[PDB]
Order: sequence, then C-alpha cells, then structure tokens
Amino acid sequence: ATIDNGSFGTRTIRFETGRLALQAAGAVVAYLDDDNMLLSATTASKNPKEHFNFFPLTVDVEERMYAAGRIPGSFFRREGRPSTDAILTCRLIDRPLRPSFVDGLRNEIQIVVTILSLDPGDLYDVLAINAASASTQLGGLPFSGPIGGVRVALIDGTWVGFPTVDQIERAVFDMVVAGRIVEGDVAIMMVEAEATENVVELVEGGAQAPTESVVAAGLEAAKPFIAALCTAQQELADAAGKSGKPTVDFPVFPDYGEDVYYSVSSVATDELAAALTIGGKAERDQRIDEIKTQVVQRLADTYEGREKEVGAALRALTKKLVRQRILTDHFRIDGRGITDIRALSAEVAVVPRAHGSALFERGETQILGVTTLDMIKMAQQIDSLGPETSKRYMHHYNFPPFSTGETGRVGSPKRREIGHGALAERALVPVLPSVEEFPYAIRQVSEALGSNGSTSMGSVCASTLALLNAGVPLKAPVAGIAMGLVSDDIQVEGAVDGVVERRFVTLTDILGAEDAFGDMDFKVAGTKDFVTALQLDTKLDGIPSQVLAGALEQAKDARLTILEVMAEAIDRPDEMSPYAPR
Amino acid sequence: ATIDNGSFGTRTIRFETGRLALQAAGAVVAYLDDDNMLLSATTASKNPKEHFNFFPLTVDVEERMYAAGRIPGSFFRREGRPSTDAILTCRLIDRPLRPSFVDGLRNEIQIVVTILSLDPGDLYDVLAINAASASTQLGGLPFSGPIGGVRVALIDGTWVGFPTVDQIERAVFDMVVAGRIVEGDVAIMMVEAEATENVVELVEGGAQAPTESVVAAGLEAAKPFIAALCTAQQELADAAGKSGKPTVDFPVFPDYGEDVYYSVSSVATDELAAALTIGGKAERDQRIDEIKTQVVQRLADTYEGREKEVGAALRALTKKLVRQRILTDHFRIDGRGITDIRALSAEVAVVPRAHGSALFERGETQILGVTTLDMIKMAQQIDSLGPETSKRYMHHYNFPPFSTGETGRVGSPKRREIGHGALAERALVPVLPSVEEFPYAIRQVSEALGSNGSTSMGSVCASTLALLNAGVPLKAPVAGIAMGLVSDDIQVEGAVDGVVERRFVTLTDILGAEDAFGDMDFKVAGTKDFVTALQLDTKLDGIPSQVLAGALEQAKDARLTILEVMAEAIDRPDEMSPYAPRV
Amino acid sequence: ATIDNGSFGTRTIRFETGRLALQAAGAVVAYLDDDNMLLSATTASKNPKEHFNFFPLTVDVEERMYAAGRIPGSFFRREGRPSTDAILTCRLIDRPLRPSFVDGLRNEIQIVVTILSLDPGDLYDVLAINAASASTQLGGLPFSGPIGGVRVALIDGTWVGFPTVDQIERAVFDMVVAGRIVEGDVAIMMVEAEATENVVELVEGGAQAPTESVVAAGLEAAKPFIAALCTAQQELADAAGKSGKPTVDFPVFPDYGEDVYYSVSSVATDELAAALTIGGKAERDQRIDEIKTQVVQRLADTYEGREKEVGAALRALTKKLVRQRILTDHFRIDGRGITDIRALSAEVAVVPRAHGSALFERGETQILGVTTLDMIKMAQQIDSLGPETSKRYMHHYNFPPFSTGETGRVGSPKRREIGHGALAERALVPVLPSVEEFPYAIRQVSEALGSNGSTSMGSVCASTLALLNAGVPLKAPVAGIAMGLVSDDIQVEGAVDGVVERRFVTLTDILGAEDAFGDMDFKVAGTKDFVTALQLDTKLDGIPSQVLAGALEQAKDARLTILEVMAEAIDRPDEMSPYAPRVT
Repeated sequence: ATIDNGSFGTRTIRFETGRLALQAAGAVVAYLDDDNMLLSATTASKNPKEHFNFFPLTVDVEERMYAAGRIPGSFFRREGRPSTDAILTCRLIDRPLRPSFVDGLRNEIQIVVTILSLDPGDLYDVLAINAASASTQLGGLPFSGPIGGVRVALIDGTWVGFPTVDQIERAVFDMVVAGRIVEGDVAIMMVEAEATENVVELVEGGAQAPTESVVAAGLEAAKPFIAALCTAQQELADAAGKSGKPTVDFPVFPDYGEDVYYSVSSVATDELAAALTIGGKAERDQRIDEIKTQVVQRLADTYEGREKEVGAALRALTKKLVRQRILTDHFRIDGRGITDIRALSAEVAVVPRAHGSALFERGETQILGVTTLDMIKMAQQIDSLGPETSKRYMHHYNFPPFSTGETGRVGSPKRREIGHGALAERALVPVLPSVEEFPYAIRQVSEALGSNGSTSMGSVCASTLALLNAGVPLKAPVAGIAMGLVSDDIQVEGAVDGVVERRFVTLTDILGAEDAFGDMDFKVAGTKDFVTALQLDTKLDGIPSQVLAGALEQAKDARLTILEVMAEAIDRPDEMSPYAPR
Repeated sequence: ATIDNGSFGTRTIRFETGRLALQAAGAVVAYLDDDNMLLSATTASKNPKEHFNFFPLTVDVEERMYAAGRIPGSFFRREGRPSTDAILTCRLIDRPLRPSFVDGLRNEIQIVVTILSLDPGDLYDVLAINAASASTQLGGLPFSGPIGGVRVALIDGTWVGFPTVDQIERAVFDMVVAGRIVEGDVAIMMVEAEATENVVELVEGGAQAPTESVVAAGLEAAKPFIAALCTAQQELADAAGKSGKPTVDFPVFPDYGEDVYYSVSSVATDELAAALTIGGKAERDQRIDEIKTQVVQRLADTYEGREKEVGAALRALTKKLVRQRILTDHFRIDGRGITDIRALSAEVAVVPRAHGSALFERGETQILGVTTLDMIKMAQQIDSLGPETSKRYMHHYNFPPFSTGETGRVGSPKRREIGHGALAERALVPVLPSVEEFPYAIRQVSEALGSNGSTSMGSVCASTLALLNAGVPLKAPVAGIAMGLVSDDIQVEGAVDGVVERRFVTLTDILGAEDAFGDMDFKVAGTKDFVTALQLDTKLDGIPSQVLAGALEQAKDARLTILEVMAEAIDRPDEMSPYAPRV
Repeated sequence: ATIDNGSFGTRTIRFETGRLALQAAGAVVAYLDDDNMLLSATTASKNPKEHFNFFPLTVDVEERMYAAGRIPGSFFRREGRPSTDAILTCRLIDRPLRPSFVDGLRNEIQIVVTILSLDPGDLYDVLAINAASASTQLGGLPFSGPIGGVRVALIDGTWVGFPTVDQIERAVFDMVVAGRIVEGDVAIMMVEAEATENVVELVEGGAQAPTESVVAAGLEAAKPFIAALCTAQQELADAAGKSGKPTVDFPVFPDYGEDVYYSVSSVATDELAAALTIGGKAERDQRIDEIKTQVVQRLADTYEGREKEVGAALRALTKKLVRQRILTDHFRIDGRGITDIRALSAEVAVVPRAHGSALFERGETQILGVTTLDMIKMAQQIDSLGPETSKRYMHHYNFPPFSTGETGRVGSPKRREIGHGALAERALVPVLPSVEEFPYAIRQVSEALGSNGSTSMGSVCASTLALLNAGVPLKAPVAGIAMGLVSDDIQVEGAVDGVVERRFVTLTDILGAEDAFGDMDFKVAGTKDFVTALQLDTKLDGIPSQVLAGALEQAKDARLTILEVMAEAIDRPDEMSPYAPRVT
C-alpha cells in the first residue's frame, strides 16, 4: 500500500470496501494519495449458458468527464462511445485475468470500473487493474490470484515506481508489470514496455540507451512493489482477511470427462510424429487425416454423438506429442531450425498516386502500407481525462476478413485492431522527426492482405518502409519480430530412477500452431541500437534469468537480420511526391 | 371535438379517416384548428410469436422537419436518431395503452404516428395520444377503450384547457390527464403534472401557490373535456359508429389454464401468511422455500413439464393472500407501519476534486450525485419542431447493471433512463436561480449505486444536496417520495349475508413487491410550500375524493419529514470550489 | 482489354492476379491506364447454413481516402459508414450477379472490392464490376459468366466508350451496360441510363434530343466493347485460361425434389385458370383457396411434414398456368388490357403550412410529396473520392412498414430506399432551374403512404407536382411509368408436328405478381420531348429489335397519357408561400 522510490517522495494506494455498491458481488474503492478515486464492481450471473463455447468474461472501463470538471464537448452533451485509451486499458486489464479462472467455466462474469476523480498529472490504468483484481478476489469466484500491477520508469539510471506525467517525459523507458505470488517469489504474467518520445536526445547527452540488459534489470526491479501490493490486497484495513466469505461451487463443462483419453491414447498413439515429417504444404496431412477418419469411425461403438469429445481428445494428444517432439528432437513442423526466418520480400512504390507505398512479405504474412501527408492543421483533436490533446502521427490497422480465408462482415474495428495499431504507433513514435523540421500531418494505414499469425510487426516494418519511401527523414529504421518459448518437465533415463527436470526451447517466427503448442510468447521491436516496444505475456511460475537473456539476444540477432534484409531495397529518404503538399 | 375555455376563444379537434393509408389496419388523421396535422397508423401481425414472454407492443413517433419549413442541420441533411422529446412522448402514449389489452396476447402490435404540420406556438403530445387511441380503436383489435387526453393549465385561478406556448409561460401548474368512460363518470388512468419555470415570482405577486387542494381541483376540472373527447372519438363524422367492422379473435396464451388453481389452492393454502412473519432479511424465506420445493416435487404426478404453470399459480396465490393480509391485519412484509420511512443517510462532499458531490441512501436505494460548472457558452444547443432551443440545466441519469445485482451490457441508455432524468430535471427546474445572478452551465449526473425500487426521487434529493454543496443558491430545497394505494372488495361478516365493500389502504416507501401487490402508485415531489412534479398511473374505475386527499396529505407529511432529515447535514450554500470557473 | 473510340485516344484495362491476396479463393487487381488501381477479392464459406431461405450473397465496396491523398475530415480521422455512392455501386454490382448462380445455393459468398488509387478525373463503378466478375470467375464457384460492363456517352452524335468527368458534362446521354456472351452475340442483363444536367441547352443549339431511337442505337453500340472485355477476361495474360482450377461441387437445396410435381400436376390441374376469372378483389380467391386446402389435406398420405414442398409446387404450377393464359388469351388477372392504366388521382396542396405539398395515387400506389426551401447556404457538403462536392437538390425516399401492411422496426433506411431516391433525383435533375435564376436549397421528401409495387415513379410524378406547386419554375413536367415483358416458347398445332416458336407480350402497370410472372422489366421516365432516366434488367439470351422498339413506343404513349392526366390539376407555377424565405 506504500511505495518508497527514494528521493522522489512516497506514494500510497488505499483499498476500501463495505461502503459503496453493497448489492454487487464485489466492490472496491481505490484511493491514489487521497487525490485519485475510482470504483470497481464485479458481479456474476446465476444460471450459466450452454450454447457459448468459451468463457464469457467482459470488462468495462468508464471514463467520466465530471472528474475533470468539464462539460463534454459532444453535440448532445453526453459521453457516448468509448475512447481509444479506454479500449487499450480494457485490453490491458483483460489480458492477465482470463488465464486465471477454472477452465471451462460457463457463468457470465462482468467487471465494471468507473473513474470517480482524476488528478490531471496522473494516470489510472495500474490503479484500475489493482482495483479490479481486488474486487474479483473479494467476489468469491473461482479466481486464482490476486494480481498486482506496477508502473516503473527509468530516469537517471534509476527505476522509480509510479511516475507522474511531469516525470515521464524525462524518462528513457517505461514498464507496466503484472504478476502474482506463488511461493514468495513473484511470478510475472504480463509486461508492457515503451520508450519515451525524446529518448534519442536524452541518451545522446550521456544517458544510457535502453538495451536488453537494462530491460532485464527493469523487469527485475519491479518485483518488490508487486509483492507489497499483493500483501496489501490480502491484508489491508478492509481486505479478504477481515471479510471471509464462503466459496460457492460453479459448474464446469470439460471437453473430455474421463474415458476418451484412456481409449485414444491406447489405440491411436502409434507414432503421431512421423505423420508430420512429410514437410510439404500440399502433403501436410497425408497420413493423419486417414488416422482421424478411422479413429472417428471405428470408435463409434461405445460413444455415440460425442464427436466433439473425441476431436478434443485427438487434438490434445497431438499437441502433447508434438510438444514432446519439439522438446527432444528440436525439429519444427515446417522443418526450419530454432533460429530460422521464413522467406522475405520487400517492394517499394507499389501503389501509384500516393505519397508513399510499400509491400512487405514474410512467410505467409503480406502487408501493404500506405502513407499520406497534408497540412499541419489536420492534426487529430481529442479530449478525455488523459493529458493528451494532439496526435501528429495517425496509424490505422485493417484486418479484412479475406486475409485468413473466412467470410464475415466488414465494418467497425474490434479491440484487437485497436491494440495492434496502438502498439505499432507507439513503437514507431520515438524515431519520428521534429515538428519544426518536418511540419506535416502523417497518416499511415496498414492493411492485412494476408495473415498467418503475428502480423503486427510485419506491419511495423512495412510502415517504416513506406515512411522512408515518402521522403520522411527518420533517424533510423525500426524493425520487429516475434519469438516463442516452450518450457517443460522432461525426463532423462540416464539415472535411476528417471530424473525429471525443466527444459526451455526458444523458437523464432512462431505461427498460430506454434503459439498454441508453446507456453510463453513475446514480441521485440526496435532499431539497431536499442529496443522501443516490448510486450510479454505467459502463464509460468518462474523463469531463470539466463534463458530469458538468451531469448533476448536471439531476438536481437533476428531483428538485426531483418533490418539488414530490408535495408537492401531502399536505405535513404526518397524524393518528395509531386502530389505532396508544401 | 370542441373545447370552450371561456374568454380565451375555442379549440376544435377533428378526426378524419378513409382517405389516407388504406392498406393499414387502422389510420386516422388529426386536425388541430385546421392548422396542425398529424397521422396515426396502426397495424397488427398475422402469426403471433411464442418465444417471447410478454405483449410485444411498439410505439413510434416521427417528428419531420419539413413541418417547420427548415432543412435539417445534420451533416448528411437527414433526421436520424429520435430526440429526447420524441422518447418522452413515446413513453407518454405507451403508458396508458399497455394496461388496456387482453392479458397474454402474443400478436405484435405497432403504432406509428408521424407529424405532418406543426404550428410554432402549439404542442403535439395530446393530439398524438388522441389520434393513436382513435386509430387503435378503429383497428379492430381486442382494445378496451377509447382513451382521451387533455392538457389543462392554471392561469389566474382558472383551469384553461389546451393552452398554447404563449399562454403556458404565465401559468402556475400544468396537467396532462388521460382517462376513459366506464359508466358515464370518467376513470383516469394517468396524469402528468408540472409547475412552470416562473411560478415563484407569479405566486409572490398575489397568485395562489399550487398546493394539494389546487391539484385535486385541477384533476377534477379535466373530466368534462375527457368525456367530450371520448364522445367525439365514438361518434364524429368519420368514427367507429359509421365504420363498423367485425372483430377477429386473437389467440391468448395464459399462465395457468383451469386446473392448477383447483389443486394448489386446495393443497398448499395452510397459512401462506405466517411464513412471511419472520421479519428478518437473512431469514426471509425460511419456511416457504421448503413449501415451494415440496409443492413442485409432490405435484409432479399429474402435470409433468409444466413447472411454469405451477410457478405462476404459486406466485399468484401468494400475491392474493399477502394482499388480503395487508388489507386486514395492516401488517407490511418488512414489519413497518403504513406511515413509516426506511433508514436515511445523507453525506456531503464524498467525491473529491469536484464542484459538488453528495451521497443519499434510503433503505436499499443509494445514489451518488455529482454536479459541475463551466462557462455559459457550454449551454446545450438543440433544434426540433418544439419551441425549445437552449437548456442551461443538464440532468443525466445512469442505471448501471450492477445496481440490482444482474449482469448485462453497459451502453446506450434505455427509455426508462430518459423518462426518469426528464422527470427529475423538470422537478428541479422551478427553484433554479436566475441566469443574470448565476451565469453558468450546470450539468448534474445521478448514478444508481444501489437500487431496490422507485429510486428516481432519491436521485432528486441527492441532486438537490449536490447543488447546494456546489454553492448554487437555490430558493428552497426540494424533496421527493413515492406512495402506493391498494383498493379491494373486502367482505365483513358482521351482517347476513357477508357484506362486500371497497376498502383503501395507503402505503409509504413501496418496494418492487409492494408495487406488484398494489393497484395504484403515485410519486410526489416538491418543497415545503408547494409541489412541483406529479406522476400518477393506475387501473381503477373510480376513487373517492376523501381517500385521494388523505393520501396527498400523507405524502406531504412524508416529504416534510424527508426535508427535515436532509436539512440536518447542510442547510446553506457552501463555498465555491477552487477548481470552479469564475465568469 | 483495349478500347478505341476514334479521335479521343484509346483506353486500356489490365487484369492481373497471382501477386496479391493469395489466401483468398479469388483475387484480381484491375488497372485503368496504369493510373487507376483497385483490388477485388472473393471468398466462399465452407459449411453452408440451413436456417436461411435465400442465397446469402454480400457485396462490399471500400472507398479509401488515401487514394485521393487527403486525411479524412471526420472528427476521429477515420472512414466509417459507407457513402451513398458506395451503396449505389454496391447495388449496381449486386444486381447482375444474383441471377447467375445455381438456384438454391446455401454457401455464403462475400465479394470485397477496395479502391487503391483513383484518378481525380475518372470513375470506378465499371472497373469495379469488371474486377468483381473476373474474381468470381477465377474463384471456382458455380458461376455462369463472365459478365462485362461498359460506360458509353453520347457526344456530338457519337457514342464514345469510357468517358471521363471532363467529357461527360458535354454529353446528352450516358449508358452503363452489363452483358455476357451466349453464342457469340451479346446478351445484356442490365443497363442504367441517365441524361446529363445541361442537356436542354445542348440540344437547343443543334444537338439531337435523346429520343427512343437514339436510346436503341446506344444500346446497340455497346455490344462490341462488352465482347472485347469478356474475351480479355477469358484470355488475358493472367486469366482463367492460364489458371485452370478444379470445380468443387456445392450442395443444392431445392424447393421440390422430383415427385410432388408428378402428383400435383396430375391431380390438381383441372383448369387453374377459371378460378382467377372472378375479377373481383373481394372475390379474388373464391375457388382456389378451397383447392389449396383440399390439396394440402388429401395429399397428406404419402408426404407428411413437407408442406413447404407442396406449397412451392402449387405456386410454381399456378405461375406457369397463368403465364400460359397470359400468352394465349391475352387476359390479365385484374381484367385490364395490355395497354391499360389503373385509376389515377392527383391532389395539390394537401399538407398545410408547407412550401409545397401534393398527393398522387395510381391504382393502389399512394405517395405524398412535400417540398421545402431555405437559404442557399444550406446546400449539402460532402467529400469522397468522387468529383462531387455540392448538392442543391436533396431527394429523400421513405418506405414506412405500414405501407404494405406488415409490421417491422422504423429506423435506418435500407439500400433499396437509397437506390429509389437516387433514381428519382437523377430523373428530376435535368429539368431543374438555374442557380442564378432560382437561388435556393430544395429538399424534396417522398413518403410511401401506400404501396403495391413499382412505386418509385409514382413518387417521381408526385415530386414534380409538389415542385410545381411550391412555385419552382420547371422547364417541363416529368412523368414516369413501368412496363413488363413476357417471352415464351409457345407451341402452335397448325402444322405437323407442333411448331414451337418464341412470342413476346408487353404489359403495362405491372404489379408484384405481374413482375413475378414475367421475365423482363423496365422503367421509363421523361418529359414530352425525350426520356431522362432508364433502368433495364432481365435474364434473357437475346431479343429482336422490333419488340423492344414497340415496347418503347408503348411506354412513350403511357407516359404521355400520364402527363396529360396530371396536367389537368395544375399546369403552371403557383404563388410563393408566405412562409417561404426570400433571398432579396
């Protein structure tokens, strides 16, 4: 509940309950220095639904303008659709909460958090995640927590926790870390990391560039704060310790109950690894399609009408066996090694009559990036509880239905599009030129012509290429890449008895299936000198520093390779387009 | 069809049909003085649906800008979403129409009324309800009407019917009354009453304040107009008399057909009143949960798969028996008396960094009110067929899903929120300070932290508290309260044979269950001197003046008690907030 | 792929594939003179749905502002809802594509076409339809094409193909023709025709007015271009010839499989034409309702639970027999002749307190038109990839649910409303007065009080009446009308054996049932001198010029009759309303 950062004063987080929203299943009011107020209320449905196929969890943040003491500027004088920052905060709170419930739950859960009072010099995302975690812990649901989040910024080589807006502009790197306590040592679920806007000028004058070692040190520094916050959530003045409640059982719907495993694993486990050794896309299935058909045919003698259960058992068995094959043989599905990158192609000036256009292809990902320019008056004007009003860089991300082959309805973007666009924009901001040198309004649009998985950083590279082609002077090109990590308790029979120990394997250019098979995923973006944007999320209970460092160096090597590949086409700013405005 | 108010000329309402919209089931064109034109068309579906659980009735008013001779100001030059006044009129017409059809109907009904020509000095809500009632009467549906609505304003001690905008600003009280004819004497279903903006200055100079006796006199004065309008609807030039049509039977889906009553009322009617005498919230059920389980278990021998029917029979039997217990023992479910008010709590300056903030709790209702101020330029700009353009007082009402414990989707407000917010704003307007003395833009927001039933006037009191805390000088604090009334034909055995006669009981602070058990509900809001906002709606066929007057005095006493309770915390305007703007 | 219009240079259309959007079922990039770029991608669902009752086909055009090199003017700086021109183009591409698939298909089909680069002096609708047709041909679906579209404008008596914006303002008539190849000669499915804004001044100085013969000549002139475009689609550098793909079978759900016909046609075919000879609206059914009830009752012995199949068989049999009766007896259902017009009524100044108001009734169609005026500042401001920015004439079309008797939800307009409103506005534009003479903002609204079928041109006439009543000086009143055509292979037994030959019958004032029974429908609008708006759509494989010409003259006669009927009420501009605003 208390944070001492050293010479920058102290911060206090307070958690109150029992006074507001008594009718809800759980409700917690969060105080930041008795100056910021917010309220989190979580309720659960009574009768679960059965037609749905996943866990129906909903999050709703509500920014209210009366906190800022200003009537809304809308024509009808009312706050309507959620803002982009609200959607980003909703995603940030939802991400470390879904992998914390009992699998297969069916009762609907809704978490509503509303801003009550906001200091103009502070932000509310971390307070929001803390209050939501405390409320859902007090709710009484099968929730495996509590979770704790901390925001830490690097200034003058020091990692100060919970910085304000007046302290972040003079920082070189910012962390938002969400983790829990397993046995006393923290276990991080997620982290979101961004470099500030003026990092280049700061590091030029003597400051330390945000390299990978600094990132690891920053991730290490945030653990005591998370531990203190979790302890406060557990045993504050009004916490779960003083408000013990009975736990009500919730019905759980599993994919396979008890028996389909004891059949399939004993009848359909010949090799289940040699069928995937063909290595040809046109001959991918080639053996195990017949295996699946024969299994679903000949097993239709004891379990009738339960094809979903047999499908779930088959897919789970295949996933486990390919995981074991990955761990032992170090042989990927596509035949690539653990440090291989798929085929690359970069084309410049593909769309005519445009200020800048480029096409970037990696494996199956294929992204077309277009950039335009106009008068400086065209900058976006926004107003919310946040301290941001102007936005000279407008990045839009489009994921049409025909990218993945399915059919749907083209229309309003989802939250995933907002998240990916925000991530790419925040990765590309720090290298932008100054307004005085280059006064213009830059609108970059990235359309997903073809997708297979992890296509955001392909869009990042394509946007860099298009910005360079348009003639915009960038300080240095910025690349991106995605990496995965599989950790498992493997058994070696060299001793008696079989010794079980944890082993880690890091993979490059993970597809959707690769992400499904793995347990940790992360994405690294940056330039030749330092990283800019980082996003990590997993469900492990600990990780040695050596393997994390090695994965970071592998990511750096892959990013350098991608940068060198992309620099072959165009490495210098191009001539201004005749249609561009002066 | 004709209204003679005395020295203020006469008004004429005309109902025409047979010329427009022949394809519809019913269609009526309404003329107001041959200067206002509107059209009402009602149609019914053919095959009723079965998955729905209530009566699917829809109302749609359509304000068209070409009546005002002005191109819409929208960017796309088209009238899109309905306006707030349209939603209010939709609610006003829908309210006295739902309790007029055969219960359990399943065929969808849609009533669409569109404005065709509007005089800038007149309103259209009462003409709308009249035209819709006439059209649905001509449709041929199982509709028990017709209904009639009248607008009556009090000026110079006289109740003039159908006032214009140039006559309402000099009034002290306004009535909209909707009623029908049962045996010759009118039977009012609904009434909506509001005090004007400049009532204080008018009553200060010699006019009569709108007290409860004046309200009763005004409600009494509107009956002849309703009778004349109903007679015109019945027997005008083009009415139901000259346009007789066959009545087509519509399938009716009941909760219990014929037999579940003869079982449950004979096997599960031991006391059904002693089980609710526990009086503890944690021990509320405590006897009748087991009764319900045993009834639904042991009766699963003749009716299988009809648990909905047995549930409906059980709930109806319990409602009837608790109604009888209320009538005879005068003992409420919670143990409170017929003139009791639940626990009260008022807190001021609860939300920091705000111009004004307050919290008000009554029983289970818990409302947080916040008020902010800004420049006078921030006044809301609107434009419609109505004569209103500016709105210095902006009241918003929020009902989040977690107030009542359920889960839903937070998003666009429904019509109930619009109605409650409009009611609270109209109740709080007349006491506002003048623009010259207090030039500011006032935006009040009321969020329902906790709800149990009838939480709008809790929001009214909370908004009054927040406005006082912000430093806004109000003429007098304004309170609100809700009351219920149960009337039933009780039998006394003191004579031979058993004498059946009507008895009335008035209850204070009605919950949802109390509203379900009763037959009449009303809500009274106002200050220590006079009332401001009134809303009444019921389904009775008559009421003596004495019981209505007594209920009004009981409401006045409860409102005075609430005002005295709330005045203990803060009774004077507070200091201006340092974050507030100076203008 | 190449268009030579004579002295106006040449145009080139290029179709590329295999480079973009590989994951889709089909994808084609379209080049217009290497200056306009667009992309069409079509994909199909895997498992078809069964609860739906029609073919689920969706079209989506996407105008992207980065083609014009301009940040969107929206508050959130993003292109949101589709524009009116986008909806019109969506309808224009969807219309000649639905009657080209195997009937009863259930797999969902989605066609998404996005603008990539647009020349400010060119349009994209015809390139859009061409690219979509090529993509759906390359997709591998059961698609009976390919289709070709051509835009042809008449300037100086010459029909130049693919005109630009700098060439259309000096034209007298514009055609968009979509047709295919059956045996070598083209077969037109659809055509959309409009007269330019300044046609009156042009034809006054010596140019030829766009009469019916000129329309027929223009429809004849566009065929070689369609043939060349279809040949290019078939055998270009990257076309279906070099990209042969297997055809995957798609399940087909029919209304009646094989047997219900052999029962109903043998047991319930006594006359099926005498039951409809009553001629009274209140006694319409009067015989065949009992026939339907007895058929559905006594046949419930072999097919149980298949009432939908028996209903489909009954309705199909009735349609075929009434078609034969129409062909042979020349006797319509309502008893009217082949050149009859239903009852007409026109009323002026019906809605009080309005600049102009009128009511027009024809048969069962009943339309109330209202027109208002305001300051010239009130002109609509729009911005898109198109070259249009201002719109002084704003026509709105409303179709409330209670017009046809059903119940629904009143709200956002559908695409049909947009299409009908755009058609009426484009028909009424060329006769509008000049801005300098009549500086005002004109907003006309047409509400469908009662509808039976083909009620758009009733709205056109009502809007003309209301504009005349408001005092707006029009050059000449404009009327509209709808006509149908039924062509069938009838057999005459005067020779041995029975000689089968094609016969055509043209009908006036077609209702919904008449449109269902027929095979060709068209709508003609215009003034006493020339036509303005034309819209034709059918599914024939050829038509002689003589019958088309005769149908055109019949339409002209009906339009003249309607004009003479409507001119009886008011024929001159009326006095300005006291509520109207004055600009002086």
